[PDB]
Formats: sequence, C-alpha cells, structure tokens
Amino acid sequence: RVKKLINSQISLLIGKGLHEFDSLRDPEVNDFRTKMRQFCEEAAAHRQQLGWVEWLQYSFPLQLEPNRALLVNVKFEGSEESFTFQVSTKDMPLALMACALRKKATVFRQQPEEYALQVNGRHEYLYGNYPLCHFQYICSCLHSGLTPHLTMVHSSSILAMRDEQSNSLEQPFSIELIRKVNADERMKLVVQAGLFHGNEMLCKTVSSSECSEPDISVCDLPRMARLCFALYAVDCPIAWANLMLFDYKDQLKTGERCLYMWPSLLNPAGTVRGNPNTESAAALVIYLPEVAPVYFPALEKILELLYEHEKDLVWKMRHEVQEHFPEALARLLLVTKWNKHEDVAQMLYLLCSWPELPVLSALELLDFSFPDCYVGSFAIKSLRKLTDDELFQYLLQLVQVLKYESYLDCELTKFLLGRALANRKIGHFLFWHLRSEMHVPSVALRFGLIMEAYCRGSTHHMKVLMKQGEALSKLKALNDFVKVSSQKTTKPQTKEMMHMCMRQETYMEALSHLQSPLDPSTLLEEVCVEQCTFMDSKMKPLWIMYSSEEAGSAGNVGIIFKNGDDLRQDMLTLQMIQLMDVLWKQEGLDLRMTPYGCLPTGDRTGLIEVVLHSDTIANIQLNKSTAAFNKDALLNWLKSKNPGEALDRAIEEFTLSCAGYCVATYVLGIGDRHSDNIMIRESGQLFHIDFGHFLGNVPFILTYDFVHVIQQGKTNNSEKFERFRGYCERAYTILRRHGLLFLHLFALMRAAGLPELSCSKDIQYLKDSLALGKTEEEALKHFRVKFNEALRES
Ligand SMILES: C[C@H]1COC(=O)N1c1cc(-c2cnc(N)nc2C(F)(F)F)nc(N2CCOCC2)n1
Repeated sequence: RVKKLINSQISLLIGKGLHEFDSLRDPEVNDFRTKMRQFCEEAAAHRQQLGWVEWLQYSFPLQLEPNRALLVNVKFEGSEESFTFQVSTKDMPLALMACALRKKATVFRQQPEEYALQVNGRHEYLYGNYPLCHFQYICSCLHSGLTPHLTMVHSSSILAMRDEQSNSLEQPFSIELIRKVNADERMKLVVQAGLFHGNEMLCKTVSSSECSEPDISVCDLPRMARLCFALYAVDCPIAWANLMLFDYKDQLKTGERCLYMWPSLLNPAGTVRGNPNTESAAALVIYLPEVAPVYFPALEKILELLYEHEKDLVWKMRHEVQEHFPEALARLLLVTKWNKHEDVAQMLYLLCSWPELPVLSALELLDFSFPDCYVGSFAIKSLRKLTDDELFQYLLQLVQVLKYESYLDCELTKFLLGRALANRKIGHFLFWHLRSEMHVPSVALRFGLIMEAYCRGSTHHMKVLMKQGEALSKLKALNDFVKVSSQKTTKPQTKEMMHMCMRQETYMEALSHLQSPLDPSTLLEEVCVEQCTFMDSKMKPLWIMYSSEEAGSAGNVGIIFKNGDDLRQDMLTLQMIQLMDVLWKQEGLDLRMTPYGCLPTGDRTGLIEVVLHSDTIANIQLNKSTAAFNKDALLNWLKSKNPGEALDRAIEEFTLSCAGYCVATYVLGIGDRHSDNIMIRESGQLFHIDFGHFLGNVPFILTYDFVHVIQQGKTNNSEKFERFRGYCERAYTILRRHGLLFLHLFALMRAAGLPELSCSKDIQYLKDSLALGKTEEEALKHFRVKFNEALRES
C-alpha cells in the first residue's frame, strides 16, 4: 500500500491517471516507463548519500550575480536572540559565520565550516567562496537599502532535511492507400503524401486520385524518415497525419496502420503520433509492404560504409570543414544529401570524430532542421557544458524541442530528467513546463510520462508540488466564483464574499504554507485575506497577498492568479528581457530591469509575481493627494517617494530601466504600450507589464513624460538626455553581439505553437530589429535614425 498511495498521488499531480498509460498496451510507452523509472530511482539513491553541502547545492542552489560596509542581522536556529554584525560586502559567508560564532560564544559564556547561512523566511542559502556582494540577495539588499537577515543553520540540521526527504534492396518506396471523413459531398477527397527528413522533402509530394467513408529507394530511406499525409477536398483542408517509417526498435514498420488524423496542406513538423480521440477523428487506412525483418544498420556497419555549386564545394571539402571550421557543422549537415545512404554514412562518420561545439552552436543543432538522432546526440553531448544557470535560462526552449522528438525514450528526455533530478529548481520548472501543457492532446502522453518518471526519483518533491497544485485548484474555484459574483453585485460586495470563501478551512489550509510555483525559494506562508482582491479586467484576476513573521517584511509577497488567458507569450517575453539583463550585466551594464515571474500552470491558467511598491503611469498621473501641469505628475510622485538626497538616485534608476525597456520593447517588437501597462517602482525603476503582442503583431518609442523625468524636469537637458541615449546605444550594441543567441532560441520556440511566433516572417523581424546583416557601425547609425525619429514624435 506504500505504492498505491504514491501512484494515486502521481496520477493526481500530473493530471492524468497512470491506468490511462497501461490501457494503451503500447510496448513503446511501457519501455519508456520501466527504463526511465530505474534511471530516476538511481539518481534518487545517489542523492540520498551526498554530503550536506552537496545536498544544499541540490535543493537550494546558490542565487548569484551575472571595499564597502554592510550591517547584517544574523541569528541561530532555536533562538530568537538576533545579533547585528558589521561585515564588509567583500567578505565571504565564512567570515560572517565566524563573526556570528564569536558573538555567540561571548554571550553564552563559551567552527564556521559546519554551518550555512539561510535567508530568513526563504529557501535561499549563502555558502561558498563568493564575496557577499556577488550573492543576488546581498546585491538586492544593498540597492534597496535594507539590512540582510540571515540564520546560522548547522550541518546536523541540513542533514536532517536530507534524512526527512527519503524515497536492403533498390525497391522504390511505395504505400497502399486503402474512417470518418467530414467534407462537402459535392467535391472529392484527395490525399497528398510526402516523404520528409525534418524540413527537407526526400522526393516529391505524390498526391492521390480525386463521401464520409473513403522516387526514392528503400535502401536510401534515412533513419528518421517521416511519411506525411494530408486529406484535402477538391482548396479546403480537412486533416493531417504523420508517422515514422522505422519503429522505436529501429525495425522498418510493415503491415496495415490506422492513422487517427488531426484536424486542420502538409504538416511535417507535426507529431508522428495519432490523435487520441479515436472516436470522432477522421482516420486514414494505409499498408506498409513487406521488405523481407529489416533493422536500420548499426553504427559499426554505418562507419564502415548557399547556391547549388556552393553546396557541392562545402561537401567536397567536408573533411577540411571538420579539421579547420568545426563550428560550420550545421552548414555541411544542411547540405548533405539525406536521401542517399552513401552520403549519410560518409557524413555520420565525420560527426563521430567531430570535436565538441560551444553551447551557441549546440542550441542551433537542436532545431527541427536536424532530425538525425546521431547529430541530435552530438548536440546533447555539447549541451552538457551548460551550467545549471544557463540550462535554467534556456529550459523553456528545451521543453518545446521535445515536441519535435520522434520517439518517447530520447537523449533529450534523459538529459532533462538527469539535470532536473540533480537540481530541485530545475526539476521544479521542468515539472511546471510539462504540467501546464497537459490539456494539449499531442503532448499529453509524452509530458505525462516524463513527469511520472521524475516523480519516481523525487517522492518528497512530488509532495511539495502536490501542495502547489492544491493551491492552484482552490484559486480556480475562487476565481470562477469571483467571475460569477462580479457580474451580479458591487465590487466591495464581491471582495467581501471572496474573503469569506477564502476564510473557510478548506481554503486557509490549501492556500497557505507552500513554495511559490513562480519561485521555489519564495515561501508562501500565511495568506492575508484582508489584502486579497481581484482586478476589474475580463478574467477578474486574483491578487493574493502573503505574509511570514520568520522573514519579516521580505515574507510580504504577492501573486496573481489568472484563468482565461494564455500566459506563454508573456513568460517568453519576460525570459528574453531577463536574458538581455544578464547579457547587459555581463558587459558591466546594469539597467535596473524588473523581470518579474510569470508561470503558466495549466489550461489558460498561470501566476504572475506581484512587484510591490509600484504603480502604473496612469495611477500616478491621477494622484490621490498638486501638479500645475500633468507633465510634472511622475516627477512629483518620484519626489514623494524619494525626498532630498534620494531623488537623484531615483531619476538615475528611471533613466537606466527606461533605456532598457525602450530597447527591449523596440528589439522584440512589443507595441501597444500605454500608461496602463507601464509601471514605476518607488525606487524610480520603470518596468512593463502585459506582453500580449510581440514581433510587430514597431518604431522606437520615446515618451515625453519619461523624457521629462530623464531631464530632471528641465525643458532643455542635453547632459541628462544624451547620457540616456548612450545607455540605449550600449544595450542595443551588446544585444546585437548576441543576436545569434536570440535567433536560435526563437527558432526553438517555433515548436510552442504561439500564434505570434509561427513562420519565418516573425523570425525576420528580430533580424531586422537587431540589424544583424549590417556592420556594427551601419547598424548603430540605423538605430540612431530610428531613435532621432522617436524624439521628434515625443
Ligand atoms: C497594475 C495592476 C492593476 O491592474 C492590473 O491589471 N494590474 C496588473 C496586471 C498584471 C498582468 C500582467 N500581465 C498580464 N498578462 N496580465 C496581467 C493581469 F494580472 F492583469 F492579468 N500584472 C500586474 N503586476 C503588478 C506589479 O508587479 C507585476 C505584475 N498588475
């Protein structure tokens, strides 16, 4: 009964019963299940014998940054008696722990290596040989002015958490086209079939001969060949269906197949698995002739065997390309004749001795343009260099790429699960990236199986994620109530009844004491029902506040629950802005950005992190007790929050972040920016919210109200204004240098099916906004023309 409880909890957590998997009687699903279960359990066991600092690295990974004084409050576990030391920002955490043990021995009338520093009320720790200034928490405290509050956790306490979290021939390829079709009975049904190796067509779309019931050799068919079908009417499309010619066991598939079709001509990128709705979906009846069994040649036997003329020169000096331009691998792989086994064996032989490639080259090889499993394994082999922080930075894209995957057991799934089971922060976001897509039939089996496998290697983490899902379940029930109620009573009345609903023990228990799905290190402790509310927008989003005594003012955390809108594009936009910030900070440029959390959790559902101490441009402009001129409202609000000496740092914070968001919204093509979706923090930091439109679905924007604040309220201020232009120019030139990184990641995101990231037209927008094909001088002059055009429009 220890397994019956665990399995039913897994079913509940992943949003799919484990019985649904068994009832498929699918040897592939069964073989992924048992192989991945052992893989995950091995990792769980390796983790149960790690050292206490290694366990800290696992569950609470360090939050770092991409000579000065510091007052720090430090206390111990099991004692309210705090102590305020005065350490330097250049000191290591071990120096503070020695200071704390010195003050502890002096009071209690009495070794810092057996201790770790916990950030109060958070699952965040400070340990290692890193100066305090470089820990994100100390950095954030220094800028905010706040005193860092830490707790001296001993090794015997950390080890108790580890001990509490236990458990053949030239015969040309041919098909026989032998069902619930719904189309105009007056016209006729036609099926178009195409052979594909990724994007590349292996031969030519062999269509069919024009009711409700209806040039390639077999020896040259590549390992990952796709037979792609399209049911049209004769141009109105009806359905599509794809399948792999070779099975998961490398054997060539033979005999009849029933292809359950997806409703819409050819969709090569679409999954190679049938529609699960085997009741209403249209089906195609096909037959695979008998070649003999024939299993795709092994690596041992395989290794034994731009204009048109430019591609033939790249292929001729293919060995010179490996030995002198190894990074040009994708250029030669994209020129290889994938419909000729003779050239594919010669090309795969080169890839077997090809040196490793930088992560930027590996992220390119993960695109759909490279479906070969050998070239794909080489990509994950180069992708292991990825640091846990870099892997987190691209985790969303690596999850979308699983949609291109042709079989369930794959080296990307093995890698993602291996890296997830070695870091609880990576296992956390991998969980939510898969959980949030469980309502999508095409990914539900794949994602459902991965989440199950992870759960086998993390039974304690499953219980922690269960607590999150229960909170999200209650938030949907409270949000549906709020939607119905708001259409029938005054807002104050609905707010009072939302609070009574929340005050029920079913809700107080479920909504309290959980890790935030937006950030596992933020602990959501007591829900402040008096401070919770909903916004007046269509989906009545909930504004939920939390407090924690243990963390003081830092435990005051807000989250926004939204049901009814897709949050993926917002998440993507924010991740890109965070990447820009990391790139800018890597080149010594801190633009004081605010890349707050956005995490989709389910069907048109997700969370948004509340940034407290901020208001919208429109609310500051309609102040609540004056400005003689509206142009002075923002500057006056900044004066209200930053008296005397402080006003200068606030105008600087505004200038830097304004330059960052001006460049980010410009480069990413984010339009429809107005006083409602632009906010200012009391520090001066300007940031944007609600990114429902990107890639021009856009000129540089210079708002007069912001230029007035940048100019310290002066009508003419070239010293201030031109320093601002320098920031825009630097941030735009740093992002241009990493243009290939955004293009590769955006190319990987084509797998997500976001409507504003659909064809090459959308990717072209980024190339033009980043002016990549130009020299750095010509691009900077072009940006200058578009920036000067924005000041005149201001
Ligand atoms: C200004 C406040 C008041 O009325 C709002 O609507 N507000 C919103 C709205 C939103 C938001 C952002 N993106 C998307 N797609 N949707 C929303 C919403 F919650 F409305 F659904 N976010 C905030 N933030 C608060 C400050 O820290 C960051 C998050 N506040």
